[PDB]
Order: sequence, then C-alpha cells, then structure tokens
Amino acid sequence: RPIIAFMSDLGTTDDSVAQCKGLMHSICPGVTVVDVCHSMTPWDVEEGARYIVDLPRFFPEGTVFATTTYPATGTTTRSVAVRIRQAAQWAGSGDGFERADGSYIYIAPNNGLLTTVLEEHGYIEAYEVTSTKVIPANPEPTFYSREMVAIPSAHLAAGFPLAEVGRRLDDSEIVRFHRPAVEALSGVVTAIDHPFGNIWTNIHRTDLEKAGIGQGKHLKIILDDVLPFEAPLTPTFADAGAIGNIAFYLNSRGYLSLARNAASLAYPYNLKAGLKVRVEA
Amino acid sequence: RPIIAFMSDLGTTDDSVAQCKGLMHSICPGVTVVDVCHSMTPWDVEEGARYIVDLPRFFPEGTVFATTTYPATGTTTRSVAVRIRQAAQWAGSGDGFERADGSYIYIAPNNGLLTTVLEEHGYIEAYEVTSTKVIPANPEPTFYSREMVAIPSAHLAAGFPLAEVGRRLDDSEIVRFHRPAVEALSGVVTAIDHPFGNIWTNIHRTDLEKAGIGQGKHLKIILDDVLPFEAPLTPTFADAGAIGNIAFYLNSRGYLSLARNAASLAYPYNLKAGLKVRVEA
Amino acid sequence: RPIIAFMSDLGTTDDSVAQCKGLMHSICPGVTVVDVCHSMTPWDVEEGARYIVDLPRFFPEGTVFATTTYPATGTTTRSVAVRIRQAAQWAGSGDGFERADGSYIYIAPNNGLLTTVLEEHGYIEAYEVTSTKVIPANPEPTFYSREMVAIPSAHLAAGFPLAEVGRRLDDSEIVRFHRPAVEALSGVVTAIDHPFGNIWTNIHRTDLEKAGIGQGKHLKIILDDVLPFEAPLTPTFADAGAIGNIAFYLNSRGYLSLARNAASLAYPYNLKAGLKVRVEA
Amino acid sequence: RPIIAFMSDLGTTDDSVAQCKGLMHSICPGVTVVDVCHSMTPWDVEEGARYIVDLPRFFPEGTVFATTTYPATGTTTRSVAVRIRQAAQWAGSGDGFERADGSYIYIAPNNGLLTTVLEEHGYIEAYEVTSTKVIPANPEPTFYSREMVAIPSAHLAAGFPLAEVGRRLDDSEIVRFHRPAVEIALSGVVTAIDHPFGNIWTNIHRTDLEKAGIGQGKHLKIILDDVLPFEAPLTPTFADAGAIGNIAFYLNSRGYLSLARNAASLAYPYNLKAGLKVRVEA
Amino acid sequence: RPIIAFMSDLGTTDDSVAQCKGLMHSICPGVTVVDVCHSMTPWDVEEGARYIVDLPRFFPEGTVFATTTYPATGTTTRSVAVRIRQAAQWAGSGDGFERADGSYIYIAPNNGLLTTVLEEHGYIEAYEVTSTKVIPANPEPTFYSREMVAIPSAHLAAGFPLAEVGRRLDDSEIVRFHRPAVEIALSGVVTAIDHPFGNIWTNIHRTDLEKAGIGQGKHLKIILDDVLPFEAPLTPTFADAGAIGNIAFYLNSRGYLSLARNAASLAYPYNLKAGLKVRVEA
Amino acid sequence: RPIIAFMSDLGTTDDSVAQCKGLMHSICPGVTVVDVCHSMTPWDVEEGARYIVDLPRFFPEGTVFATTTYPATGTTTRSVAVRIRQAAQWAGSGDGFERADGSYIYIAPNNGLLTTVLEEHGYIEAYEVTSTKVIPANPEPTFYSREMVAIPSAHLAAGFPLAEVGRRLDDSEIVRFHRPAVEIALSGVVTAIDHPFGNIWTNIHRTDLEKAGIGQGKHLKIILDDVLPFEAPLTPTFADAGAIGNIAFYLNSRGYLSLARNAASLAYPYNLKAGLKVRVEA
Ligand SMILES: Nc1ccnc2c1ncn2[C@@H]1O[C@H](CO)[C@@H](O)[C@H]1O
Ligand SMILES: Nc1ccnc2c1ncn2[C@@H]1O[C@H](CO)[C@@H](O)[C@H]1O
Ligand SMILES: Nc1ccnc2c1ncn2[C@@H]1O[C@H](CO)[C@@H](O)[C@H]1O
Ligand SMILES: Nc1ccnc2c1ncn2[C@@H]1O[C@H](CO)[C@@H](O)[C@H]1O
Ligand SMILES: Nc1ccnc2c1ncn2[C@@H]1O[C@H](CO)[C@@H](O)[C@H]1O
Ligand SMILES: Nc1ccnc2c1ncn2[C@@H]1O[C@H](CO)[C@@H](O)[C@H]1O
Ligand SMILES: [Cl-]
Ligand SMILES: [Cl-]
Ligand SMILES: [Cl-]
Ligand SMILES: [Cl-]
Ligand SMILES: [Cl-]
Ligand SMILES: [Cl-]
Ligand SMILES: [Cl-]
Ligand SMILES: [Cl-]
Ligand SMILES: [Cl-]
Repeated sequence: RPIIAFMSDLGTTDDSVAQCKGLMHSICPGVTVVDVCHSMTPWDVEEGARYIVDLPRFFPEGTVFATTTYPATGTTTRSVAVRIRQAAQWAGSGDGFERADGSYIYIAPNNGLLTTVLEEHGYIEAYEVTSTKVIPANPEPTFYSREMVAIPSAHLAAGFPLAEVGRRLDDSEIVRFHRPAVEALSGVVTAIDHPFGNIWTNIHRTDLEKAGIGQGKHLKIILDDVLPFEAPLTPTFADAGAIGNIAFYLNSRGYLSLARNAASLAYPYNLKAGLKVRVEA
Repeated sequence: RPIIAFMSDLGTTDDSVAQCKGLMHSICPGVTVVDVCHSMTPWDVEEGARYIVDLPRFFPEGTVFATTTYPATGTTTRSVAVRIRQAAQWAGSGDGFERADGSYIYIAPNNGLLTTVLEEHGYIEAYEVTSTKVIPANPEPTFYSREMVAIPSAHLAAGFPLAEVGRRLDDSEIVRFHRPAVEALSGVVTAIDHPFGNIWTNIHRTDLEKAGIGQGKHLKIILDDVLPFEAPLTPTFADAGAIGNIAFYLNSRGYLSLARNAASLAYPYNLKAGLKVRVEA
Repeated sequence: RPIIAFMSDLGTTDDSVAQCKGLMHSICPGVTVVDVCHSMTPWDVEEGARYIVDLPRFFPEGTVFATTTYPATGTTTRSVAVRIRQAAQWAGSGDGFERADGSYIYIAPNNGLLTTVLEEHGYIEAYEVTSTKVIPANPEPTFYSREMVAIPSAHLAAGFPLAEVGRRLDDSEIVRFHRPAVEALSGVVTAIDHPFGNIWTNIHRTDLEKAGIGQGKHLKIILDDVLPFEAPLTPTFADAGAIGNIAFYLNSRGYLSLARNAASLAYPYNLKAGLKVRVEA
Repeated sequence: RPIIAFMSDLGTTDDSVAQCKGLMHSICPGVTVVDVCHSMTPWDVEEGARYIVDLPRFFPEGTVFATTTYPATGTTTRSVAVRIRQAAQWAGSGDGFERADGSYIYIAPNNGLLTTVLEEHGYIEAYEVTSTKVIPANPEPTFYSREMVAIPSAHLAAGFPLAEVGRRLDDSEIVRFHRPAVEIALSGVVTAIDHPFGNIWTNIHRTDLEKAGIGQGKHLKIILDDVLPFEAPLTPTFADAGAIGNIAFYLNSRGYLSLARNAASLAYPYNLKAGLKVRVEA
Repeated sequence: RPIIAFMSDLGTTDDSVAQCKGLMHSICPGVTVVDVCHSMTPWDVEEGARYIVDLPRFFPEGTVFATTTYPATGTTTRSVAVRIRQAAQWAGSGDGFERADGSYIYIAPNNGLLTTVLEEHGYIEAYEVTSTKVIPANPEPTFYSREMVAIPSAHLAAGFPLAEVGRRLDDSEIVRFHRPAVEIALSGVVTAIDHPFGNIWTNIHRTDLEKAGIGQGKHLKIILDDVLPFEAPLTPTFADAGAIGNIAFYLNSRGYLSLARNAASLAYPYNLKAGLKVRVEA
Repeated sequence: RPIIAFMSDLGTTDDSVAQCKGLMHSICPGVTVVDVCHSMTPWDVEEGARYIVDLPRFFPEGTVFATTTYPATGTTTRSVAVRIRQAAQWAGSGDGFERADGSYIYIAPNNGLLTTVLEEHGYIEAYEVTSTKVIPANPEPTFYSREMVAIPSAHLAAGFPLAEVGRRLDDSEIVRFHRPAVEIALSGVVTAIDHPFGNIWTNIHRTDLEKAGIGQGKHLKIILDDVLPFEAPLTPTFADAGAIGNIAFYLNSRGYLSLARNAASLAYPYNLKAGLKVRVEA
C-alpha cells in the first residue's frame, strides 16, 4: 500500500495539486498521497528543505517523497531521485518504530532543495530523471513540478527501479545551498511557527550541550540586537509559569526556540525570520 | 477500512500534520485520514469543540476522532479517550443512515475540548491515555498533539481496546468548559461562517419553538445593541428575495443565523464573534 | 477503487468539507476523495468552472467530479449530473494516458458551473438529480452542496446508474454563463496564479497562431491601457534571462500569460483579474 | 487688516501652500492668511464646496475667500471672482455678528467649486480672471491654484478692483454641478465622513425632514448601503444618545441629518465611507 | 499684540477650525492665532492635557490658551476660564524668558482637560463662562468648542474682564481626572507615542527616577506590555545610543522617562501604542 | 513686517511647533510665522532640501528661513546661518517679483539640509550659531530644532546681526550631501511621491532631458523599479493626457521629469514609493 508524501509551492487556490494527484493515482493505483505542505514561499529552496528534512522516520518504509519548487521549470535542468541511507530517537509508541536504511526515496528538482536531506540522512545513489518511462516525452515547460516530480514519484511508488530513471549522478553534480553556521552562541531566526507565533533558531541541542547547557539553565536570548529575553531553559511552554510568560525551549526538531505560554510572541510585534540571535548564560 | 477524522490547531504551513499522518498510517496500515480542519485559533478550546461536535452521524461506524489543541503539552496532563453513546435527523440519502450507539471514539487532551461532544452525545466510558503501547515511552514535550492524540488514535483505529490505554476516569475528572446560556431571546454571536460572512448565534431551533417561533415569523435580530435587523424567518438565503437582502435562518447545525443572499454580511462591516444578540418578534 | 475529485466554495475553516467526505465514504466505502480546491470565491461560478474544466485527462477513468457553489441552495433548483464525451496532448509519462470517452461524470448545481466543461468536453446525457436514492428525502435547505452534490456523487462513484438519478434534461434546460470573447488581439485578465503572481489571459494558443504568432515572436502586452509590457514569446519563465525580468508565455492550460522570472509580477503592484489586455506584434 | 481665507487640495506634505502664502504676503503686506483646509480629497469639487459654503458669517466683512482644486490646471480654464450677496441667524456672542450684503469675495477655478456658495448666498457680479495685473503673464502650467487663485486673491485683498480682473460673466458662464438628490420615507446619500470623530453626514437637509413631518425627539430607522440598519430618535446633540457608544441621529451645524456614536466613532468600525446610499424611514 | 494659542480635537479635514478663527479675528482684530495642535485623539482629555501643560513659558505674558475637546457639547456642561499662577528654569536664549505670575489665561470645557495645568502652575481665580457677552445666547448644540471656547477666548484676548464671564468657581467645582499612577523597580504605563519619530513616552517622571536612585549613564531594563524587553543606559539624547537604530532611554523635554531608537522609529515596527504597561527594573 | 518661514520634521500631533512659535513671537513681536511644512519624513535631509530650495522668490526680501531636522540633537553639532546670494524668471503677477541678491537668510542644522539651497542660490557669508545671545546657555538636549533653529531664527528676524551669531565658516565646514546621480537612455530614481495626488517626481532634470534631445510633445517609455512600464509623450500639464486616468509625463514646477495620471492617482494603486529606479528611454 504505497505512499507519496507531497510537498510543493503550488498553493491551495487552484487545481494544480489535484492534477498531480490525479496522475499519481493513475500511475500507482491504490496509492495514498499525504500532503505535507503546499503553502511554502515559492522558489525559497531553504524553506522547502525545512519541511521535508525530518519526515522519513514518521512514514512507513517505502514512502516516496515528492518535493518540489521548480523556478527553473522548462529548462535543461532535470530532477534528481535519491535513495537515502539513514531515516534517523525513533518516532511512535513505545521506544518507537525503527526504520531500515535505504528505505526512502526523494525526488526533486536538482536545485538545492534536498541539501539538508542528503547531509542529515546521507544517500546511497542519485540519478538524473530523464527516461520517458517516468516522465513525459513532451513536458509542459512551465509545469515540471508535475512532469518531472509528481509523475515519476508515482512510478517509483509503483516499484519502478530507481537506477533506470536516468544516468547516475556524482556528488558534485548535486546542487547544494549553504546554511549560515553557528558560532556565547550566535545564530539566526530560521522560522516563525504558525499559527502559534513561536520563534525558531538555527542553534541545535548539540550546540548547547557543547557549551555546558542543559535543562533549567538560565539563559539570555537577544533578537536583532535589541530584544534581550531572559528565561530558564525548559522542556515545554507551560513551564514558564503564567500565560503570556516567555519560554525558552528545544522544539520537536531539536532547536533552541522562544515563545509565550498560550500566547503569540512573534505576531503582535511583527517578529520575522532573519532576525539575528545571541545566546548567553 | 478504518477512518481517522483529524482536527487540530497545527495549521497548514509546515510538516506537523504530515508527521502525525505518517505515524497514523505506520500504525494502522490502510487507514484513511479525513482532515476536518487545522486552521482553528490555537488554544481556543470552545472553537475546536464546535468543529467536532456534529461529526459522528456523517462518518462510518468505527471512525476515531482525533481532536487536539494542546497548550498544556509537555505537562502531567494526559489525553482522554472516550466512546460516546448516541451519534444523533439522520444524515445521508433517503431517510438517512442510522448509526449504532457506542460506535465512535474521541481522543483528545483532557482540557475541555470534548465538553459539548460528551453532553450532546453522552459517553459510555472515559480513560486516561498512559500505556506505552499507544503512546511513546519518551514523548516530545512540545508535541503532545502527535504523541498523545495522533499516535494512540491510530492504535484505536487498528482495533486496540479502549479500556487498556490507561485508567478509567470519573466524570468529575473530565475537564469541562461552560457556555454562555440563552435567556424575547438573548444570546451571542458564536462564529462567522467563512468565506460567506454569515453570522451564527447560540440560539437553537429548540429555543425558538419554545417561544412560539416557527418559519415565516417576522423577527428582529439586534447585534451589539446597535444593529437592528428585520426579516422573516426562512429556510434558506434566496428566500430573502433579491441579492444582498438580509436573511434570517436556521443553519445546518440548528442555530439561528443571519446572512445576505449571495453577499457577505460580516466582512464589509467587520462583524465578528462575541457580539451580543437580541431576538424579538 | 473509485475516486471523487471534490471542488467547492465551502472553505477550509470548519467541518463542512469533512461532513461531506464522511458521507462519501459512508456511501462508497474504499472511495478516495481528491481535494481540488475549496478556497474559490463563493458564488463566483466562472471562477469555479476554471478549476474543474481541465481535470478529466489527469484522473483515472471512472472518476466522479463533485463540483459545487450553491447560492440557490434550499430552492426548487436541482443539481445536474452529466457524463461527458471527450476527456481531451494526453497527460502522463511517455506520450501520455489516453482516456476513453464517456468515462467521467460531473455532478453540480445547474447554475452555469459546468458551462466550460460541457463545451470543451461535450456530453452524452444530462439528468436532474431528484431520486431519494441519491439525495435525502428531507434536505437541509442551506447545505445543498452536501445534500445535492456530495451525497449523490458518492452513489455515482459506487456504480449507481446515472440515468436513474432523475429525469433527463434538454440542452436548453442546462444553465450556462457567457464568457467575454476575444477579438491585434484584445482580451481580459482571467486570473492571478497564486502564489507566484503570474497573470493569465483569455487569449488561447489557438488565437495566436491564427494571427501568425509562434514562439520567439516579439510581442507587446498592455494591461488596463496603461502598462505596455514588451517581451518575446517563450516556452517558460527562465527564458526571460535574469531574475525579475518579464516573461511572455503560454501557461499549462494553453493561454497567453505574463510573469516575472522567479519574482511576483501581480502582487507588488496590486494587479488583479478583470484588467483588460491588448496584444501586439 | 486684510484677510484671505485659503482652502485648497495642495496638502500638508510639501511647500506648495507656503509658496502661495509667500506671494500673498508679497502682494498684500500685513495680510493675514487663515487656513481653512488643505486636506480635501483631490479634485473632489463637491467636497470642497462644503468646506467653503458656510464661511462668510464667521469672517469679517471684506474677507477674500481663495478656494481651489484645479485638475484642469494648464488649460484654457480660468478662475472666476465673485462678490456674493447674502452672508447667510448670526454667529458669535450674544445674538451674533450681523454681516452686510456684498461683503465677501470668492475667487476660484470656474469648475463648479462655487456651485453651492452661489446658491445659498446668491451673487452680484462675477468676473473672469484674465488680467496680467492680477495673474502671471506666463503661468506655470501645473500650478494654477497659485497662478490663478492665490496671486489674484492677494491683489483683491489689497483693494485691487474686482471689475478689472477681466470680463464680466453671465450666470450661464459659471460652471455648476448637480447636488445628489433626495428622493421621497426619504432616500439620500452619505456626503462625508466627519473626521476624526467618525460622524456621518448625509445630503438630507432639515427642510426635507420637516417636509416629511419629522421633528425633534422622534424615532427614525436609517439604513446605509441598503443593509446596515440603525434606529434612534432625532436629538440635538451626541450625549442625547445616553451611554457612550450609543447611536445618535442629529442635525449638524450645517443643517443636515447626521449619524454618530456618542464619544465614539461610528464610521471606522464598519468601514463606512462617503457615497453610500441612505434610506430614512419613519 | 493679543495672542490666542488654540488646541482642539476638531481636526485638519474641514472648516471647523477656520470658523473658529474667523470669529476670533472678528471679535479681537489684530489677534494672532497660534495653532498648538488640532489632531489630538478625539475626547481623550488626558492626551490634550499634555499638549497644553508646558506652553506658558514659551508664550508672551497675557497670551490666552483656548483648549478644547467637548464630547458633552450641547449639554449643561459649561467652560471654565482660569488665570494660572506660575508659568513653570526658563525657555529662550541666554538664561531664558522670565514669566511673571498670573500672566496666562486658560479657557476650556470643565471636563478635566486642565487637571494638569492647574496642578503644575496652580491658579488664582477660576470662573464659569455663562455671560452672553462672551458666549452666544443660542449656542449651536454640537459646536461648543466654538461657542464656549473659541468665541469667549477672543473677548478675553481683547481685554474683556475675566471676572465678568460668569460666577467664580471653587476648587471642588473644577472637574479633574486622575493621572495613571507609578507603582514602586517601577511600574507605569506608556502615555503617548511621539509622532512621527516613534518615540515612546511614559508616565514615569524624573522625580520617580531620582527617588529610586536612578541617575544619568545608568543601566535599566524596560519591559513593555509584560513581555517586550529593552536594555540601555539612561542618557540625555538619542545619539548617545551610538549606532543608528540602537535603543535609547532618556528624559524627554517634559521630564518623563522615554524610549526610542536613534534616527529610527521604535514604536511602529513593534506596533507599540499608548496604554501598554511599563516595567522599569535596575 | 518680519517673516519667518518654518520647515521642520516635528509633526502635527503635539505642541512642539507651537513652543517654537511662542518663542518666535516672544523674541520678535509682530513677526509672522509662515508654515512651510512640518510633515517631512523624519531625519530625511534630502527630502527636506526639496521643501526649502524653491522658496526665496515667493517670499519678501529679508524673510528668514528656519529649516530643521535634527537627528544629532544634543551633540556638538551646531546650526549654521547663511545669507544666500541669488533668489533663483520671477514668480507673481505680470512678469513677477524681482528679488535682490543677498536678501534671504537660512538657518539650519549643519547636517547637509542646505546642500541644494547653497548649490542653486550660492551664498555669501555662512556662520556657526554659538552665541548665547541667540541660543540658550543650557539647551534642552532633545530639542535643538527649537534651541538652535527656532530661537536664533527669531533674533535674526528681529534684526540681530548675522555675523555675530558666531564664527564664520568656510565652504569645507558646511556639511553637504550627494544628490542621487543621473546616468546616461537615462537612468535616475524617484525622489518623491507628491501627496495627495499620487504624482511621481524623479531626480531627472529638464537639462538632462534637453541634453538627450528630448523635448515637448515627444514619446518616452519610462520604467520604474526595472519592470513597471509606462508610455506617453512629454507634455506641459496633466490634462494633456486626454482622458481622466490616462498617464502623463511632464516637468513639474521645479524642473524635474514627473509621472502622473490625469485627475487620478498613479502612485497609490501600484504602491509606488520614493527610491525606485527610473529608466527613461526614447
Ligand atoms: N513566475 C514564475 C517564475 C519562475 N518559476 C515559476 C513561476 N511560476 C511558477 N513557477 C514554478 O513552476 C513550477 C511548476 O512546474 C512551480 O513549482 C514553481 O516553482
Ligand atoms: N507557544 C505555545 C504555548 C503553548 N502551547 C503551544 C505553543 N505552541 C504550540 N502549542 C501547542 O502544542 C501542541 C503540539 O503538541 C499544539 O497542538 C498547540 O496547542
Ligand atoms: N449567505 C449565503 C447566501 C447564499 N448562498 C450561500 C450563503 N452561504 C452559503 N451559501 C451556499 O450554500 C452552499 C451550501 O449548500 C455553499 O456551497 C454556498 O454556495
Ligand atoms: N495628477 C494630477 C492631475 C490633475 N490635476 C492635478 C494633478 N496633480 C495636481 N493637480 C492639480 O494641480 C492644482 C495646482 O495648480 C491642484 O489644485 C490640483 O487639483
Ligand atoms: N460623535 C461625537 C460624540 C461626542 N462628541 C463629539 C462627537 N463629534 C464631535 N464631538 C465633539 O464636539 C466638539 C465640538 O463642539 C468637539 O470638540 C468634539 O469633542
Ligand atoms: N528618536 C529620535 C532619534 C534621533 N533624533 C530624533 C528622534 N526623535 C526626534 N529627533 C530629532 O529631534 C529634533 C528636535 O530637536 C527633531 O528635528 C528630530 O529630528
Ligand atoms: Cl529549479
Ligand atoms: Cl492542554
Ligand atoms: Cl445555485
Ligand atoms: Cl489665523
Ligand atoms: Cl479645474
Ligand atoms: Cl504663528
Ligand atoms: Cl465635555
Ligand atoms: Cl501665513
Ligand atoms: Cl543633525
């Protein structure tokens, strides 16, 4: 019972996503399509990477990940299809559901979208998608998200051999983007968690415990060099005490974050991604 | 062929809902997940209750209702799992599809979310959700909507015995919220029906016929003590005559409501929930 | 394995769509419901027609199309159910998936919604939907999108004979709307493609090649008689050269369109549908 | 002690008005320039009319009114200068300042701006402003508000003869506009939102009311835009609505039926703007 | 050389203020009307108070202050006219203009508008304005700002006797309001956003500071609305924050602790408005 | 009959400007203060420059221009006072008011505000304002617009000697800014949106045009922000665009190429703001 998890920049105000799904079913009958998100900022590769990087451990083995923002649609560019190694705490009841390696496939424009996927998970082999068996002989130039991602993803869900979609790629041929690094820790606001107004940073758990920082530690987190927040590190929001109170926590992705307890922190003060972050103890 | 109807405050701008669905499928293969809404105002329990209270009669028997806003995520709080009694006019073709009792299960934070569910439908037994068989041994503090609702809901859809998720609860142990009552009838605007701009009140059919009010009766409905609307009670919008004309009707949930015929009433004049309502004849 | 593609004006902020889906499953167990869009402007028939007109070739044969905006809900009006002729370049891998005729069914309010469907595709026979076997004996006046579209659509997906839903209609009895025609070509902006900000016009490929216009031709496209854009006709966005540069192209629906390469054209300058269009060479 | 009362659409965000004022002082030294308003909606002649039609009784005899919105600036269109007749119950302390006839001059573009001035005050002699003694020989094309209104207004204030500004006009040569009508239950329109209070003015006059048997203390239903309803008695002032926030129907200082909330804004919360239909039923 | 300083809530988008000015000139010829502000939030008495409480030392002796927001217009409510005592370190060049006592008159609605004028300047004689020699016999009900403030202000400016405007009041007859308190770590509130700069004024006075041992050059943490934090030393001016955009804590020209960014706006980016709680901790 | 023309960034929503005016009257009795503008964008020196560079020819000889935006208030930064040379075809009726040389004084912060005044009018003697005879001995740190501009402007208007305000400056001591350049097809920038009409001013001058062989009645293509295109002939005024709403390219009263719609706003509908690139091609 095959699954395609589908992430795109196609939006939710027209038939575009539905066209893709129609084909997915046409090709892989009995397929279940799980919508990740279709609301991402178009062409914002680094935003899209964030929505797909942590998915594998939550999905059954065999799940195909169709992930696409395709600003170079209609060009010589071709999509890349990749079987990752490690799905990567396990998710689920009990001690979790351990996922076998080489058990997930990403297919995506070769435009950097998979950058964090490949490094957090690794990959066995990557292939350029060119065979007319998994893509159209005459692709609609403007709709590669359908022609060069959705359509072949469904072939791959129906058991089509990855190694036959086209030629094999070298690591150097796989486009990557580059994240700002983390340097007293300096970082950046990665995202606002809608609809809660929570604030996410690029500082990982692993960066804290490397500076002698664990739960309960009193910290200062400064935004934009003008907003000096102060609070103890806590596992969750309610630990901040009263409603509205600032909380400092590690989010479900393993990253230092701020919020208010049952109140929005970002929205009322128009705090957005990009603001810079300084962490002190 | 199990169904999970899923309602949350997780939104539609990231991978959160997808993570949950991935697990649901992992646990209950062949499960179909029906999205109710994920756009509710976070932490607004009474808004979430409104989206889930009328669902059972529309769904096949055996449907599990996973409904969650979890501001106390990461705390001692635990979710409650409940088998309701009456699913409650029947919905469907002909005279409708009669639903057997004890045929639906709700699982939700024990924070008042199910208040109207339990009173409109009743319940056979309620249980605290604690067994590591339906929830993780080490839950992510900030994501109880996944760990303590989504994950066990899928076990319950796969046939896991309700009585084994944890200890049985007493009625007093089930958190409830309290609605403003209805008192010439006085009430309150409960919701604006997007995207139509229709206005919903807490005055039920049953409150009208208890004051000698049936179809065709000329009424006055005043909002905020400054907007005196006048119209006959009618079954639907077009009965108001011309487009734009005010209509007074009972909505599909059985509640007195106002609108314009093929025009928005609320949006142009920024009429929101909370406004108070006076009904006269 | 039956499919219902579902398009409505019911929105995504309440349980309405879910109620419908619940019934669909109740009636046609094992049915897969593919959401097209539920965000259309309510009562805007011509907008809804645009989201459903190009679907058939993307879906498996047998797919039932449940498409509904129902401002005359609760009136004498009844829905129309139609088996189209031609599904209509084929979509998919290779040379595409050829679709047999008479292989798709639309069901919809008889209010003009299907106007472009029937003319672009044709139809074998149309029927008024009245039988209490596919609709309720006592319909909720305000919710015909559920009672007179969703419910019977699921019967039709479960194999119920189209000719038995009610009486057969004459062409004249099928409500239609009328599009502005295309006249140096004059036309109109049909839609803004969210979230990209691309601009769509009513000028078809077929209108260009009828004026000696093919790829590479230098054109001028004027909006609102005040915005004289100039660019060569190109297959896709990146052909415009640098990012931000204007591109003139045929979209995936076969219509002259404008945009910027990896930049929004409409949003920053508040360009909306309705603006008039003049095309020169 | 010459006075020019200055109304324009030039705004409050550049030196336009100040250029004009500098010339007024240049031409007429010792002049006092009283700002009427400079924030009117651009080119909205009927809106400007309301800001200048009630002025004369509040001002000293001989005051010159310089009133301009000049969308046809740079064309053959010229300004007109007019001695009005009646200053029209007086304003001021006691029983008020009695104003003699023919004591005020309006100078404006001949584009209808004065339609209502002439209608309520009548006039005596109107002249086209063409003389290079009171306007520039080579006027800046975009700045006729200055060239054809401000400058000449100052010569007039200095005592320059009205009859010498140019040729005398006939009534048919004075461009006029048509007020929105009141139909008769009364139907009219919202003429203006009174900022910053959010009060709502209609074109419905006291005389239309008393002509439909509607007097003080009486209950009306007013509907805006064919759907938004309000009910209240006709009262003299806002506080008569009782509680803060309550709805009030009154006659404004200009004689027109108006709607408001008491020490709160009615227009803004419902996004009400000029132009909406008004239906009044008793 | 009579002068009336005019503060109202009448706005900048109609002829209201100009009607008032025309009468001032009518009643007191040669008067100069100095606009203070006309854009205050409607009916917000405590906001108006701040725009008129610091004025006297900047103005010539004998200047009359006409200050009005009149939400009770058309009622029994009357205006009060007051000769203040102390003009209160002087403003102007050198060591400043020394202002004699009892040299300024305020006329306003008796609705508390003058609460802070009387508190900081004290007063000598206050009178109720009822005489038909300085107000109209039949006042327009909606326009008391004109009928009961503007008109009488002009007679006063012309030298009309203060004691003759009506009966003399006692302190208990002068309506007053209560300032938002400062609790004591200090807690107060934002009183105003200083446009167009986006600076933020608090009700916390220099004296509250020096009373908590807080002086120049010292580090404070200020929290707005119980969550939005800022840290900086107390400095005399904006540039002392260093780089453009940096946060500054200072005492404004009125003596109140304030927050700002240096040549950049603090309020607008975070949508900060008057009314927010302020917590200052050292 | 002394006159001070007053331009500041102080705004229209408090008593700041009125404090300043009170002192002007205090120091120079009988002075007339002409408001230029007080609504300029805060700290935007080049925007202020445009509101004060065209003024002298419209004003009487001897008028003092008090022009200030003072982001460095409270520092060592001082103001400068300057007698300009050329008042620069005259404004006014007939062939206009001929203005003698050296007849205007500007006083402003030495922060570049006068860059364009000095460039177009030249100057004769510029002085640093330091004397405690024309400024305060203990200036309020946040209010230099008042302490270092308003107060001294008044002494100057009263006839106080310019050379005595402080030491004489050299050209190199007068801070200046750089105008946005015009590159050459011409590329420039939008300098301002002309409110409330929504007209669009560019930095492209008449001389840049006639230097590229571009004259009246000729077709141009103008592109804003590298993507938004407009086409029209160069005409003298808005109506020359024909129909209401139509696009017009013209030279404004200041000599700069500008874009507009005829009796309709161009900027607002497309959200166009100052700063956008402008490309003009013929
Ligand atoms: N104006 C545009 C410029 C570049 N790429 C676009 C544009 N509009 C849509 N796209 C891309 O086309 C893809 C469809 O194949 C979308 O995923 C999207 O990234
Ligand atoms: N800032 C926050 C404070 C309290 N609860 C939150 C916050 N953000 C998300 N949540 C809750 O966490 C749940 C995830 O388990 C969501 O359903 C939501 O209700
Ligand atoms: N205020 C309204 C007036 C007319 N039709 C409405 C209104 N609100 C909802 N509807 C219609 O009712 C249908 C539900 O059956 C929706 O598809 C919608 O088109
Ligand atoms: N874009 C424009 C179109 C038509 N008239 C305008 C425009 N901008 C300014 N004006 C007019 O120019 C006059 C100044 O002479 C103003 O009164 C105003 O009405
Ligand atoms: N809607 C209103 C309610 C109460 N007072 C008002 C209203 N509109 C204007 N006013 C008051 O009328 C006064 C003019 O006399 C103004 O100062 C103002 O305070
Ligand atoms: N937040 C601020 C930063 C820098 N300068 C300011 C600020 N607020 C006001 N000013 C300046 O103070 C001057 C008044 O002396 C004004 O001209 C203005 O430029
Ligand atoms: Cl790409
Ligand atoms: Cl909770
Ligand atoms: Cl319909
Ligand atoms: Cl005046
Ligand atoms: Cl005109
Ligand atoms: Cl003044
Ligand atoms: Cl009052
Ligand atoms: Cl003046
Ligand atoms: Cl400065």
